Amino acid sequence: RRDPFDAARGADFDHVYSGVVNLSTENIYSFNYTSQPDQVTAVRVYVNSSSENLNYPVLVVVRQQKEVLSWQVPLLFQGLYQRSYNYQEVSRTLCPSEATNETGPLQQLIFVDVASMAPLGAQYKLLVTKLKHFQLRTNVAFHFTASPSQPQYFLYKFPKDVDSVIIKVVSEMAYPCSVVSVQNIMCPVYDLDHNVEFNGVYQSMTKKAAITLQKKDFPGEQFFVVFVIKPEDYACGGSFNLQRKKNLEVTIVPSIKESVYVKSSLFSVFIFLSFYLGCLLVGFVHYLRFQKIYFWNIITIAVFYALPVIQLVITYQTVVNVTGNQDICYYNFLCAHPLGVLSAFNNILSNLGHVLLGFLFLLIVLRRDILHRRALEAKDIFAVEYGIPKHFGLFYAMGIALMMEGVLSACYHVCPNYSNFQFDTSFMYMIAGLCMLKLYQTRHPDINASAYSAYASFAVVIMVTVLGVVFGKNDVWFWVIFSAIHVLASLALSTQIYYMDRMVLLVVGNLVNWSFALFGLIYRPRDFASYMLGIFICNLLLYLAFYIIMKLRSSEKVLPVPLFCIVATAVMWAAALYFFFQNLSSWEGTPAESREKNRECILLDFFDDHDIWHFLSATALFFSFLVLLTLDDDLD
Amino acid sequence: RRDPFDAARGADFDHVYSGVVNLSTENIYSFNYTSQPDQVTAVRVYVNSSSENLNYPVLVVVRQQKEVLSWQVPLLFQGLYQRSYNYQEVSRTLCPSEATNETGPLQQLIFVDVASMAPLGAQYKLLVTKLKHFQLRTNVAFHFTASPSQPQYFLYKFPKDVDSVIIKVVSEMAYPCSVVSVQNIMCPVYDLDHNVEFNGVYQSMTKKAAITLQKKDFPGEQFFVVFVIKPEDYACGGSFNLQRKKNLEVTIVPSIKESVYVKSSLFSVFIFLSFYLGCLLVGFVHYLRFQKIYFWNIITIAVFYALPVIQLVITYQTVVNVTGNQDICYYNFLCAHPLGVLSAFNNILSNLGHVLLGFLFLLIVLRRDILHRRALEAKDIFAVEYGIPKHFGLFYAMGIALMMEGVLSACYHVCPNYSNFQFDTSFMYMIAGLCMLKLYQTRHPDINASAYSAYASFAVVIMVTVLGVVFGKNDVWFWVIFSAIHVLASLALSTQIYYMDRMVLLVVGNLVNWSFALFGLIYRPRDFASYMLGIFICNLLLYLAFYIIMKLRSSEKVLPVPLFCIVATAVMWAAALYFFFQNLSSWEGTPAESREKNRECILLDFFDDHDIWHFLSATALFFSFLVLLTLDDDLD
Ligand SMILES: *[C@@H]1O[C@H](CO)[C@@H](O[C@@H]2O[C@H](CO)[C@@H](O)[C@H](O)[C@H]2NC(C)=O)[C@H](O)[C@H]1NC(C)=O
Ligand SMILES: *[C@@H]1O[C@H](CO)[C@@H](O[C@@H]2O[C@H](CO)[C@@H](O)[C@H](O)[C@H]2NC(C)=O)[C@H](O)[C@H]1NC(C)=O
Ligand SMILES: *[C@@H]1O[C@H](CO)[C@@H](O[C@@H]2O[C@H](CO)[C@@H](O)[C@H](O)[C@H]2NC(C)=O)[C@H](O)[C@H]1NC(C)=O
Ligand SMILES: *[C@@H]1O[C@H](CO)[C@@H](O[C@@H]2O[C@H](CO)[C@@H](O)[C@H](O)[C@H]2NC(C)=O)[C@H](O)[C@H]1NC(C)=O
Ligand SMILES: CC(C)CCC[C@@H](C)[C@H]1CC[C@H]2[C@@H]3CC=C4C[C@@H](O)CC[C@]4(C)[C@H]3CC[C@]12C
Ligand SMILES: CC(C)CCC[C@@H](C)[C@H]1CC[C@H]2[C@@H]3CC=C4C[C@@H](O)CC[C@]4(C)[C@H]3CC[C@]12C
Ligand SMILES: CC(C)CCC[C@@H](C)[C@H]1CC[C@H]2[C@@H]3CC=C4C[C@@H](O)CC[C@]4(C)[C@H]3CC[C@]12C
Ligand SMILES: CC(C)CCC[C@@H](C)[C@H]1CC[C@H]2[C@@H]3CC=C4C[C@@H](O)CC[C@]4(C)[C@H]3CC[C@]12C
Ligand SMILES: CC(C)CCC[C@@H](C)[C@H]1CC[C@H]2[C@@H]3CC=C4C[C@@H](O)CC[C@]4(C)[C@H]3CC[C@]12C
Ligand SMILES: CC(C)CCC[C@@H](C)[C@H]1CC[C@H]2[C@@H]3CC=C4C[C@@H](O)CC[C@]4(C)[C@H]3CC[C@]12C
Ligand SMILES: CC(C)CCC[C@@H](C)[C@H]1CC[C@H]2[C@@H]3CC=C4C[C@@H](O)CC[C@]4(C)[C@H]3CC[C@]12C
Ligand SMILES: CC(C)CCC[C@@H](C)[C@H]1CC[C@H]2[C@@H]3CC=C4C[C@@H](O)CC[C@]4(C)[C@H]3CC[C@]12C
Ligand SMILES: *[C@@H]1O[C@H](CO)[C@@H](O)[C@H](O)[C@H]1NC(C)=O
Ligand SMILES: *[C@@H]1O[C@H](CO)[C@@H](O)[C@H](O)[C@H]1NC(C)=O
Ligand SMILES: *[C@@H]1O[C@H](CO)[C@@H](O)[C@H](O)[C@H]1NC(C)=O
Ligand SMILES: *[C@@H]1O[C@H](CO)[C@@H](O)[C@H](O)[C@H]1NC(C)=O
Ligand SMILES: [Zn+2]
Ligand SMILES: [Zn+2]
Repeated sequence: RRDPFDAARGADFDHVYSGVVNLSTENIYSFNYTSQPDQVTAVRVYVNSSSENLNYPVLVVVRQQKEVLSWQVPLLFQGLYQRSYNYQEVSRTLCPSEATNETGPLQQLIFVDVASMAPLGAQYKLLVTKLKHFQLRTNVAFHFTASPSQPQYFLYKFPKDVDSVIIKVVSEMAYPCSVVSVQNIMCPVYDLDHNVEFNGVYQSMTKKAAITLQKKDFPGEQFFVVFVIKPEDYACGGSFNLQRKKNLEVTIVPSIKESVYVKSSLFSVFIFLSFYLGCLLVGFVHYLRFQKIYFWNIITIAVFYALPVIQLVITYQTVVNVTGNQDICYYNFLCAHPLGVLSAFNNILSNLGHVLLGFLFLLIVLRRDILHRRALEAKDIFAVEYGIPKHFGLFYAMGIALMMEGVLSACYHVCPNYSNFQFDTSFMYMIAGLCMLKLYQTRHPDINASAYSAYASFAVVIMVTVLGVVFGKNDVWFWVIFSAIHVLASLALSTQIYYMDRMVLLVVGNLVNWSFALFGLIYRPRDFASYMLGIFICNLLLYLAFYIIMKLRSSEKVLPVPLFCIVATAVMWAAALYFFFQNLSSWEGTPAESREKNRECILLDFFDDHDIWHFLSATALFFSFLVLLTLDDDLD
Repeated sequence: RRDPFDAARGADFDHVYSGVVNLSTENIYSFNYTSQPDQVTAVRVYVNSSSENLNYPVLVVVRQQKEVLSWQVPLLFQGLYQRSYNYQEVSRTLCPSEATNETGPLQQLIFVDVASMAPLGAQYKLLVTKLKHFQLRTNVAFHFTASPSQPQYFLYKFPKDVDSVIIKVVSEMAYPCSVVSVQNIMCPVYDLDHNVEFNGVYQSMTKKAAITLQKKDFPGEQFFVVFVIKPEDYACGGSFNLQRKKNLEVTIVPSIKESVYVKSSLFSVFIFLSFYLGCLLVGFVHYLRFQKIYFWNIITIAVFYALPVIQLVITYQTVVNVTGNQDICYYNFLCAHPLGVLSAFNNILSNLGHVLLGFLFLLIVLRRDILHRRALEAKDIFAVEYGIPKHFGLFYAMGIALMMEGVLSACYHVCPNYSNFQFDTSFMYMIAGLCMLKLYQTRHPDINASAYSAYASFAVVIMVTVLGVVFGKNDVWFWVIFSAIHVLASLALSTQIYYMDRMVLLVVGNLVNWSFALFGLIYRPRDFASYMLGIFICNLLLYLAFYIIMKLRSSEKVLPVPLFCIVATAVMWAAALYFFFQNLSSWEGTPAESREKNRECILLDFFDDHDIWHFLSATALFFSFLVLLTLDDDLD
C-alpha cells in the first residue's frame, strides 16, 4: 500500500517548488504547521503550469484533516456564443480552523498531491504561503487583487459594542464584473463562480459596492467576506498570457446610532410644523387688526393607484428581506438606513412635507371659502361690479393631489424597480394640469369642460410615456411621431389661447422649437417620465409668467404678499431643480452600473440629494399654489 | 517519487472492495475500459464507510484524463436553526465522453484513491459499476431512486423529426423536496445542492414536474437531465441510520404540431361567430315576417387599471424568458403551449368570448335603442299607458365592462402571480353591481344614484379583498368584523328593498346566515376574491329569481324568448360554476405545491378546465344580460 510519509517531501512554505509529471509519477508534499490561541492562520496555494498543454491538464489535490479540494491548472472557462478561455495560473485559500484557550495549541498537517496523465510530461510550479493579511479591522482600508481563477476572501470579527457595520468595496476600473458575498464561519466556503450565490447576501459590482450587516444574525460575531471575478461581462453591461486582474479596496465602518434617528425625525417634524406656527401667528395678527365631482374622482383614483403598487412593494420587500439577494431593489446603498423590516427608512420619512403642506393648504383654502360663503350670505355688491366669480373645488383637488403624490412617492421609494418608474412624480402631472386649468378659468369665463378633459389628457400622457419607455428605447420613428404630435399640440394650444401681446405665441412656439432641436440633437434622454415632468413644469412656469406680465401691463398694483410668494416660488423652484438634476441610482441599466453612481449622504448623517429634492418639491409646490390663490387679491 | 502503476491495484467493476485506512496508508485502484462509437458509457462510484467517525472522515479522490472529483464519505449537511445531519453513503456519476467514428475506439483509465487521517484506522467499502440505463428514449417511462447524497442524471438525444419535447417527473410521497434541471452536454455537470441552479432551466418539485424544451437552443440536440434531492423541506413546504430515499418516474414526450394551433384558433373563432350568424338569421326572419358619463368613466378606468399590470406582466415575462427559472409564474405547466415569446398561449386565446360576446351585446342594444328612438320620433301613445321608461346607458356600460374584463383576464393570465390575484375576475364585480342596479331601476322609478355609488362600493370591496388576502390570512378578528359588516349590509339591503312577499326578506336573511355558518365553520377559503365572486353571483341570482317569481305572481304571460334565455342562462351558469370549482394551480402556497395539482388538458389537445370556465362565464353573462334586457317585452 502507498506510504505518504515514505514518499512525502517534508517541505516548507514560501519555497517555489518545481517539477515535471508523467503518467506513472505523482508528487506529494507534506506541509506541517501549528496554530496558537487568539490567532488565525490561512494557508494559500498557488500553482502555475508554465506549459500550455491543454489535452492533459495537471491535476492538483489538497488534503487536510476534514476537507479535500481538487482542481486543474489550465483552468478552462466556457462563455456564451461558444467561447473558451484558458487560465494558466490557479490559486486557492484553505478554510481556517480556530484555536481556543480550552483547546490549546493545535498541530496541523496538509498533503498536496500533483499528478498528470501526459504521456511525455507536464511541467508545474507549486508555491505555498502563510497569510498575515487575513483578519480585517474596522475603519482601516485594504488593497488587493483578484482574478477569474484566483478568488479571494478574508475574515472579520465583531467588536464588543458595535451592533451594525457597513462593508464598502471600491475599485477604479470597472472592465470585468465582480461578486462580493458575506458568509458565516462554517467550512466549506463557496468561493467559486457557480456556487458563490448559494448562501449569504451577495452583490454584483463593477466600480462600487456597499453591504449593511447586523450582529444578531451571525452566531459567533464573525464572518468571511468573499470576492470573485467573472470570466465575462455580459451580466453587468457590455460584452466580454490571459489574465483579468482586478484591484480592489475594502473598508468596514460601524453604523450610526439611534440618536441619529431621533434627531432626524424631530428635525423633519419641526421644520414643517414651523409653517403651521407661522400661519397661526399671521391669522392671530390679522384677527388683532380686525379687532364636487373631484372628491369621489380623487378617492377612486387614489385607491386604484394605491392597492396594486402597495401589494407589489409589499411582496418585493418581503422577497428581498427573505432571499437576501441585494439586486432587486434599486436603492442607494451608501445612505440607506433600515428600521425594522424597512430597508430604506430615510427615503420614506423624507416625505412628511408632501402631506403636511398639502393638509395645511387644504385647511387654509377651506377657511377662506367658508368665510367667503358667509360674506356672500351677508351679501355685498362690492364683489359684483368690483368682484369676480369664485370657485372652490379646484384648490381642494390640488391639495388632495399633493397628499396622494406624497403617499405615492413613499410607496414607490419603499423599493425602487424598473416596473415602478411612475408613481414617483405621476401626480405632479395632475398638479400642473390643475394649475393650467385654474389659470385658464380665472381670466376667461368659466366654460368648464366638466372635469374629464384633464383625466383624458392624463391617461393619454401616461400611455405615451409608458409606451415610449417600454418600446421607444432604441427606436426613432416613435420619437419623430411624438415630436410632431407635441409641435401640433403646442400650436393648437397657442391658437386657442390667443382667441401688444401678439408675439407671445411666437415666443412660446420658438421656445418649444428650440426644445425639439435640443433633444433631437441629444436624442437620448432615456427617461421619458423625467422629460414629461420637466416639460409640464416649463409650460406651467411660462404661462404663469405670461399672465403676470399681462396683469402688470393692465396697470394694476400687485399686493405685497403675492409678490413675496412669487419670489419664494421662483427661488424654491431653483433649489428643487438643482437637487432634482442630481442623479443617484437609476432603474435603467444593469444593477451593477446603477450602484456605480452613489453618494454618502449630506446635510445630517441621514439624508442625501433625493430627500432634499422631496422637501424642495413639496415646499415649492405649496408656494406656487399660494401664489395662484392670492395673486388676484387686489382685484377686490 | 510516487508511482501510480507500482501501487495500483488493477481492479474490476461490480466487486465490493473492502479496506481499512490509517494515517500512513492510502489505497489506489486503476480501473480501465474502452468506449466504442455509437455508445455512451457512464461509470458510477459508490462509497460507504461503516464507521461513524466524524472527526476523521474518509476522503475519496477520482481522477480521469481531464477532470478531478473529490469528497468525504460521511457527508455533512447543515440546516437552518443550527441543525446537523450526516450521511454514511455516497454515490457519483462521472461525466461521459462520446466516441465518434472518426475518433474510433477510445481507451480510458480512472484512478480512485481512498485516504484518511485517523490515528487508528477507518473502514471503507468501494463499488464501481458501468451504466446501461443511461440514455433515455421517447415515450418510454423510467423508474429510479435518489438520495440527498446520491444525485442522479441521464442523457437524452433529439430524434430526427421531433422539434420540441416535454419532460414529466412523477413521485408518490412528497416528504423530501427535489430539483430537476436540464443542462447542455459540456462537462462538468452541476449535480450538487449548492450549484444545481447555476446553469440551465430548472424546477423545484415534490410530486410533479413538467418542462418544455425546443431544439434550436441546444447544439448537438442532446441534453442532460439532473435530479437532486434536498436535505430539508423548508423551501418546498413544511419543516424538515439516516436516509431520505425518494423514488421517481420520468417520461419524455414529443410536443404537439402547428395543425393543433390552426384547429384551435379556427374553432375558437367560429364557435363565437356562430352567435352573430344566428342573430343575423333571426333578424332576417323577423324582417321577412314584417314584410354619457359611463363612456369617460370606463375609458379612464381602462388605462388606470391596465397600464401598471401590463408593464408588470411584460417585465415578468421577459425575466422568466431570459433567466430560465420556472418558479416565478404560477402556470399550469402540464398544458401550456407557447407561441413566439408567449409562454401560455392557450390561456390567452381562451378569452375571445369575453370580447366577441360583449361586442355583439353592444351592437344589439344599440340597434334596439336606435329603433326605439326612431319609433318615439314617430311617436306612439301605446308605450305610455302600456309602456315603461327606457334607458340605454346601463346596457352599454355592461357591454364595455365585459369587453374590458376579457382583456384584464388575458393580461392576468400572461403570467399568474401572487401579486395579480385580482384582475382575473375583478370587473365582474362591477358587472354584478350594475346588473343589480339595472334590476332595481327597472321595477322602481329612476331615482338615479348617479353612477358613483357603485364606484365607491367597488373601491371599498377591492380594498377589503386586498387587505383580507394580504393581512387576514391567519387572523380571526378581521374575519369577525367582515362577517358583522356583511350581515349588517344584508339587513340594510333587505330593509331598503322591502320598502304575499313578506317572507322573501326572511329567506334572503336566512341564506346569508347560512353562508355565515358555512364559512365560520370551515374557516378556510383562503381565497377572498373567489368567495367575493361567489357571494355576488349568489345575490344576483337570488334577486333575479325573486323578481321573476313576483312578476309571475302579477298575472302576466312571459314571452317565449325570456323563458328560453332564462333557462339557457341557468344551465350555462351551472356549467361554468362546475368548471370553476375545479382547481388547477394556485398562487397561494409554494411553487412546488402549486404545480402538485395540474392536469393534462381536456377537450381538444389544446384547452383545459380554466379555458372552459372562461368560455362558460362569457356565454352565461351574455345570456343573463339578454334576459335582463328582454324580460319585460310583454309590458308593451
Ligand atoms: C516519467 O518521468 C520521467 C521524467 O523525470 C521519465 O521517465 C524517466 O526516464 C529516465 C530515462 O529512461 C529513467 O532513468 C527514469 O527512471 C524515468 N523515471 C520515471 C518516473 O519514469 C518520463 O518522462 C516518464 N515516464 C515515461 C514512461 O515517459
Ligand atoms: C506563474 O506565472 C506568474 C505570472 O507569469 C508568476 O508570477 C510572477 O511572480 C514573480 C514573483 O515576484 C513576479 O516578480 C512576477 O512579476 C510574476 N509574473 C508576472 C507576469 O507579473 C508565477 O511566479 C508563476 N508561477 C507560479 C507558481 O505562480
Ligand atoms: C496503519 O494501518 C495499520 C492497520 O492495518 C496499523 O499499522 C500496522 O501495524 C502493524 C503492527 O505493528 C504492522 O505490522 C503494519 O505494517 C502496520 N501497517 C501500516 C500501514 O503501518 C495502524 O493502524 C496504522 N499506522 C499507525 C502508525 O497507526
Ligand atoms: C453501505 O450501506 C448500504 C446500506 O446502509 C449498503 O446497501 C445495501 O446494498 C445491498 C446490495 O443489494 C442491499 O441488499 C441492502 O439492502 C443495502 N442496505 C440496506 C440497508 O438496504 C451498502 O452495501 C454498503 N456499502 C456500499 C459500498 O454501498
Ligand atoms: C396609510 C399610509 C399613511 C401608509 C403609507 C406608507 C405605507 C405603504 C407603509 C407604512 C408601513 C409599511 C409596512 C410596515 C411593515 C411591513 C412588514 C414587511 O414584512 C412587509 C412590508 C410592510 C407591510 C410595510 C409596507 C409599507 C407600509 C404599509
Ligand atoms: C408620509 C409618511 C411616510 C410619514 C410617516 C408615517 C408612517 C408611514 C410611519 C409613522 C410610524 C412608522 C412606524 C414606526 C415603527 C414601526 C415598527 C417597525 O418594526 C416596523 C415599521 C413601523 C411599523 C413604522 C412604519 C412607518 C410608520 C407607520
Ligand atoms: C431633466 C430633463 C428631464 C429635462 C427637463 C428640463 C426642464 C426641467 C428645464 C429645461 C428648460 C427649463 C426652462 C427654460 C426656461 C424657462 C423660462 C423661465 O421664465 C421660467 C423657467 C423655464 C420654464 C425653465 C424651467 C426648467 C426647464 C423646463
Ligand atoms: C431660469 C430659471 C427658471 C432658473 C432657476 C433654476 C436654476 C436654479 C436651475 C436651472 C438649470 C440648473 C442647472 C443645470 C445644470 C447644472 C450643471 C451641473 O453640473 C451643476 C448644477 C447645474 C448648474 C444646475 C443647477 C440648478 C439650475 C441653475
Ligand atoms: C390589443 C389587445 C386586445 C391586446 C391584449 C393582450 C396583450 C396583453 C398582449 C398582446 C401582445 C402581447 C405581447 C406580445 C409579445 C411580447 C414580447 C415579450 O418579450 C414580452 C411580452 C410581450 C410584449 C407581450 C405582452 C402581452 C401582450 C401585450
Ligand atoms: C385575450 C384577447 C383579447 C386576445 C385577442 C387578440 C389576439 C388576436 C392577439 C392577443 C395576443 C396576440 C399575440 C401576441 C404575441 C404574438 C407573438 C408573435 O411572434 C406573433 C404574433 C402573436 C402570436 C400575437 C398574435 C395576435 C394575438 C393572439
Ligand atoms: C367557489 C367558492 C368561492 C365558494 C362560493 C361558491 C358559490 C359560487 C356558490 C355557493 C352557494 C351557491 C348558491 C346557492 C343557492 C343559490 C340559489 C339558486 O336559486 C340560484 C343559485 C345560487 C345563488 C347558488 C349559486 C352558486 C353559489 C353562490
Ligand atoms: C343552476 C344554478 C342554480 C346552479 C346550481 C348549482 C350547481 C350547478 C353547483 C352547486 C354545487 C356544485 C358541485 C360542487 C362540487 C362538485 C364536486 C366536483 O368534484 C365536481 C363538480 C361538483 C359536482 C359541482 C358541480 C356544480 C354544482 C352542482
Ligand atoms: C511539525 O512537526 C511534526 C512533523 O510533521 C508534526 O507532527 C508536528 O505536529 C508539527 N509541529 C509543529 C510545531 O509545526
Ligand atoms: C484566552 O486567554 C487570553 C489571555 O490574555 C485572553 O485574553 C482571552 O480572552 C482568552 N480567551 C478565552 C476564549 O478564554
Ligand atoms: C485496458 O488494458 C490496459 C491496462 O491498463 C490499458 O492500458 C488499456 O488501455 C485498456 N484496454 C482496453 C481495451 O480497455
Ligand atoms: C458511424 O457508423 C455507423 C455504422 O452503422 C453509422 O450508423 C453512424 O451514423 C456513423 N456515425 C458517424 C458520425 O459517421
Ligand atoms: Zn423621490
Ligand atoms: Zn382565469
